Amino acid sequence: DCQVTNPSTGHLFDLSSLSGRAGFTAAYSEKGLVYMSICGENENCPPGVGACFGQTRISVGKANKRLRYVDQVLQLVYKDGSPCPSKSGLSYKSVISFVCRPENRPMLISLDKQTCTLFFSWHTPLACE
Repeated sequence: DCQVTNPSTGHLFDLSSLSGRAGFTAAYSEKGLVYMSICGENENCPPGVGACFGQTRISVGKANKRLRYVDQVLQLVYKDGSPCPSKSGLSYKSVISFVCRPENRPMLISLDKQTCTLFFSWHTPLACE
């Protein structure tokens, strides 16, 4: 269960092929990484957590299957992560954006320290048309 349709074309986008507890990794810092699963928890993270830092297993967002379609982009937003070290009261959240790739792994493109939001991009043919 990982899909969404284009509101004006009826086209159905299905990312179920990327789902699974095994998940993937995104390069974080020098040699560190972030473990993440699509539309579900990751086996390398705490129960119910969809993305986490590899060194600590600390959560950067609880998994969910709420895939949204926004201006040709497919997006997932994992919220309710662990406490933000850069701002009191906030929790980590992860934004995963799928963009069409005419023709491998997600990329952490930005870490907003003021809102503790990790922005990832994933160019895949699964998001085309």
